[PDB]
Amino acid sequence: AALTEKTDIFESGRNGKPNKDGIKSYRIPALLKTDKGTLIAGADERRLHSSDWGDIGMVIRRSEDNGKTWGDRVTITNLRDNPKASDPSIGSPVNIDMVLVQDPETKRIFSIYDMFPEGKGIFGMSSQKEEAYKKIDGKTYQILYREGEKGAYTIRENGTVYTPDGKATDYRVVVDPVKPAYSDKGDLYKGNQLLGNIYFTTNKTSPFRIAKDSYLWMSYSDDDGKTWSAPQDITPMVKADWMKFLGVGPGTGIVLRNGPHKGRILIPVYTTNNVSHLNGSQSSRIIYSDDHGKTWHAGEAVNDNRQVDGQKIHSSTMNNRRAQNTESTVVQLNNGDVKLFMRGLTGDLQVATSKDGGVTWEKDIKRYPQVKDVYVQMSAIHTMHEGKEYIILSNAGGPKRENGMVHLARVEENGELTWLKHNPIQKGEFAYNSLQELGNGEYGILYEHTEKGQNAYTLSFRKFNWDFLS
Ligand SMILES: [Cl-]
Ligand SMILES: [Cl-]
Repeated sequence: AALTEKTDIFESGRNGKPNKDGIKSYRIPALLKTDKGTLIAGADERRLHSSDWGDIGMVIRRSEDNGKTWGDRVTITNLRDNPKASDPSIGSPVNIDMVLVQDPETKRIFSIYDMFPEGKGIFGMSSQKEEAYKKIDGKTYQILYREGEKGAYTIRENGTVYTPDGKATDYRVVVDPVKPAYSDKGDLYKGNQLLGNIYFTTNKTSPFRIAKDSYLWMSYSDDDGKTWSAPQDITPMVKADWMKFLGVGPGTGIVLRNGPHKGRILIPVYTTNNVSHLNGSQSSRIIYSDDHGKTWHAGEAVNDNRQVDGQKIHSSTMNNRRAQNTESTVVQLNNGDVKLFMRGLTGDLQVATSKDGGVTWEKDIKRYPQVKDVYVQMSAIHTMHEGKEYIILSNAGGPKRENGMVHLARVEENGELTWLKHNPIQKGEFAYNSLQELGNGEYGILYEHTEKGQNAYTLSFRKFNWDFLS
């Protein structure tokens, strides 16, 4: 066989029950082959149910034998639940959806993922804007709102809470968490007494909360994924004042390997606006770093100044369901161009092109009727075989989220894509997935599937070779 049997990396419970570890659900795979040869498999650990909210931790497992066996779960981040929440299913600050990538110069490994305070995830965002940050004297601070008060408190040096007028208080935020899984992050103290947590939004025991908005956090590892930094809040570097949601397109990001922007880290993200939010404004873009992950910047949206049937749209003002593009996967070609394969609503594969290292996008989105898109996440990777350039892309074959496929395209000298093969890899339920090159003509994939009553989803791994592809 040219495809290995299914190995289950993150096992969900069955028939609506928790698994042996008390966890009902895993979702949202990310797969990363590191410079040491290690495979890191990431996921949402969704304890209480399968929905995009609740008690969710960012977790990884490591394989040191190319996916044959796997080590213990390592929790990158898991924010503590609000013990007073009326409904535990929506009673925790939330992390959800990660992107993994390694810097090939520094060997640092990044996991970038979404964060929401307590509530129904994205559906817990305030209906009206709540400002999340304020710049005071050239310094950007996260805002806190106090019960019964209108003004903006700020979290400054060492987590000290300042009044809206600019005076220090005896309140302090845990900004340098030290507990396992960093479960103490956001804890709110008055002197030495723990009062609550700034991410709690109901039945609060402390006076302070952050804006009910959408955030982006990053954790990094310098030891091949064994241990992880405390979360860094990168939101203010990349989130514009008009953006409602800003979140990752989960999977595995890339580092540009050629051209004037060689070394740039690219992370797929997408946004919504306040005009049409999730109904008509989901828009793909990337964020990037040119300094090995220290600072981040937003590129333009594919939808910015995009002409749709003779009239331009902009990601900040659009209201057009079919012009949306959401979670995406990013690839650089040998000619230096960046290709962004975007989940969307045309039924087929949508691809944007950037000639400037991901910052701006060409006028036209290219569609490939040869590859179905049933409106679900996908992953794609660059690969060379026998001196020829290809892209491998995996997603559901359909008609529903089912029949996982690995699609093989030749990259032409145009550089257009020619779809050569469409190979089934998993019968039955199939959703989010993440591909990696393993070396020696082999490839790995971590993907969502269920069978035999499993809760959505169990994340499984398979390896295949060139023979399987071609
Ligand atoms: Cl609280
Ligand atoms: Cl239009």
